[PDB]
Amino acid sequence: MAAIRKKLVIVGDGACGKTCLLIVNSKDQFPEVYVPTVFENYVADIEVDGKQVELALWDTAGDYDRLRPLSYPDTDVILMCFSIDSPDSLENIPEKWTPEVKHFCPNVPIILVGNKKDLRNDEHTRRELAKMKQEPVKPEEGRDMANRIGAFGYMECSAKTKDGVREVFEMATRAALQ
Ligand SMILES: Nc1nc2c(ncn2[C@@H]2O[C@H](COP(=O)(O)OP(=O)(O)O)[C@@H](O)[C@H]2O)c(=O)[nH]1
Ligand SMILES: [Mg+2]
Repeated sequence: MAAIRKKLVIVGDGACGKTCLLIVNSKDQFPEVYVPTVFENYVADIEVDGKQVELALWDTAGDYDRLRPLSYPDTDVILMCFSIDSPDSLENIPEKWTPEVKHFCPNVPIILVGNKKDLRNDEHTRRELAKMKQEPVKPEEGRDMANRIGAFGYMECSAKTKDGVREVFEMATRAALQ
């Protein structure tokens, strides 16, 4: 056994699924009834490529705007997260969110998460994004937006479906052990 202890702060706009990522990964079941603003005070255990890490998993909001700065220190990994149904949200990833880390977090890893993977091959999205014609975010459009900013790694995922969720945390593990 070991005891590697690593902070992870999840940053981003509203409606990416921050807290549905933070919860679901904990409990392994989507909050279908009610979800808070923020869900904090959580540790994941991840036994990955040999090493066992205690990956502490924090969060942020905006509703608590003046709390983003209080949560940045000691970060061993940032989860900057966007939502594929709000490509307007990848538009903030370069203005704000990256402009904030390199103030409250000089260096520090970033792993780009692209949530709401489900609202991509949907009707009501292709019917609404496409009503402002905004074709839901494609993979290589993100993947390479993550290269620009610095993301040692790229991820997308769903928390309704739960496919990816562990890798969005496991890839971070390695990211805090790199
Ligand atoms: N379709 C879909 N909706 C999601 C998913 N994850 C979260 N949501 C929606 O996002 C809502 C709230 O987003 P939340 O997790 O609070 O975002 P935050 O403000 O960024 O922390 C949930 O109540 C769901 O309606 C997902 O994987 N797929
Ligand atoms: Mg929430």
